[PDB]
Amino acid sequence: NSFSGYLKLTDNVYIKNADIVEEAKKVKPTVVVNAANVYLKHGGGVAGALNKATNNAMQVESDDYIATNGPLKVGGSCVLSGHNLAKHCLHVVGPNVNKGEDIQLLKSAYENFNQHEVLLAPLLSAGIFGADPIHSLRVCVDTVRTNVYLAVFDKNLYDKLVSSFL
Ligand SMILES: O=C(O)C1=C(c2ccc3cccnc3c2)CCC1
Repeated sequence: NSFSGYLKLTDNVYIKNADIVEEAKKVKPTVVVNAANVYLKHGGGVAGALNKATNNAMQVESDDYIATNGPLKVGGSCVLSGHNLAKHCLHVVGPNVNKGEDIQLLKSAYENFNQHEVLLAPLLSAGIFGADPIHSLRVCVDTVRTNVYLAVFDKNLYDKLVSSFL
């Protein structure tokens, strides 16, 4: 199957009201982005959902990556297997502004997307990371230069983002 049902916001940013796990299972994209933390502990939010859909195979692989490589930096990324969801999973760490991490690092986090021509992704630093999701979409539009297909689960949030960008 291929991406379908997206609204084009800019030349390269698309958005859909969808569960990213279901999108990944339908499309099997080359790259799905995870909203990760520095130790790749996929406990909740989008990370918990993607790891559960791999039946914990992502967590076991992530623990081995950390033991061998050490933690990521805030604003950084690594490429690991996508298992049943994608060819690859790009684990990206946005700042957790509720813990005083600098919002400037949200631009650095989105810069990692430019290494891939096409990605399925969530908004970074939204949810438990504490950033305003509309601000995160603005940074995505201002920073990502490759084609990104954004999945937003919550309908109320999705409608607010589309109203702000149209
Ligand atoms: O897209 C959303 O509505 C947002 C979040 C979320 C959280 C958990 C999810 C689990 C499965 C699939 N999608 C998810 C999405 C947290 C911030 C905004």
